[PDB]
Amino acid sequence: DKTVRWCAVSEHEATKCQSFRDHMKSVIPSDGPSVACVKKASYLDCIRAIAANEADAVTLDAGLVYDAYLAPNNLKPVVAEFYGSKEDPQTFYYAVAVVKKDSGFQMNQLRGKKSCHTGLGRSAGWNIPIGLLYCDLPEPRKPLEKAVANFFSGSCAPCADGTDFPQLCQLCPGCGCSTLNQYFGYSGAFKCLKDGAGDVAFVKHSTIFENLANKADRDQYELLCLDNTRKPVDEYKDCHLAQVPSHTVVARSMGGKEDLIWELLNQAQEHFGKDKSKEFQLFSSPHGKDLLFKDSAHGFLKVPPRMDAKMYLGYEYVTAIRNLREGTC
Ligand SMILES: [Fe+3]
Repeated sequence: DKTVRWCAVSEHEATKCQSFRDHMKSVIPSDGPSVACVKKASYLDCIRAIAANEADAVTLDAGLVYDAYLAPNNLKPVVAEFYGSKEDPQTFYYAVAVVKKDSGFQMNQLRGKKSCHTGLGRSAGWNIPIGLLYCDLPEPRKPLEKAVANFFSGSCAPCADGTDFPQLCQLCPGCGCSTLNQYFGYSGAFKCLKDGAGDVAFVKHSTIFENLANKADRDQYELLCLDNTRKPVDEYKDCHLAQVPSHTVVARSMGGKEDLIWELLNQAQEHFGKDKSKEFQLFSSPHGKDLLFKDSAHGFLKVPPRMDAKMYLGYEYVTAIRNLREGTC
């Protein structure tokens, strides 16, 4: 029955957030939940802000959910996105490696190629791919960024430190950590491949379909499978790197307004969910892709009482992330 300060990362999400606020004002009764928009430069500033009681919520890729839980932030997942459809809700998605047809190389031949990542620490764009190549990277493997920059002959790893790891922003100077960087996120990583800046793009299964509407254009891209073979992009179920947890909304563990967050999102998905309204769309926008929430999401599911980041992500996934920051071969 009160205000939820949503954290928007940069200008594009801020605009979508303002529209979200305005439309909710015209559908929700005077005594219903409302939205306020707090603009920050990166997802990292959003995490600090929430922990500092400057904002209340933000949606994060699962990989980033782990960081959010560590002290002194101690945020917890309260609401998760679900994909697929309302009839068959999927609380996970597939991480894939997209390349152009006949580029002439397999998964075990990535050394020296140029890579495009959605962002440092994210599930599909970093943790899965780098987790699988870990023992392929040259030594020392510490720091991780260092060895990654030496494996590929140039890449775009948004949010990485370009001062110490220049090679990680060769394809996107500055390694901007928001949509101001044309190569940020799923669709940014895809564009990086499409434009020809990189040789491979680590994204999710729906990315190409979200960007190329003619099957004729998609037939010019393939997927790299673990068994060093290539398959068409429609065959991701038989050619993916891993299954990762859906993105989730995080909030403070104390005075986190988790009840209001859910009330707001549940009502938001009622009035503005998929195909629900002509005035405003929660899972789409003319100002960009994957703003505030992923375009591929179909709705929200409440997370069980007091579930911590570790239990939510699962031991397996949480294992991989640890093995990446410590890792041995
Ligand atoms: Fe993701």
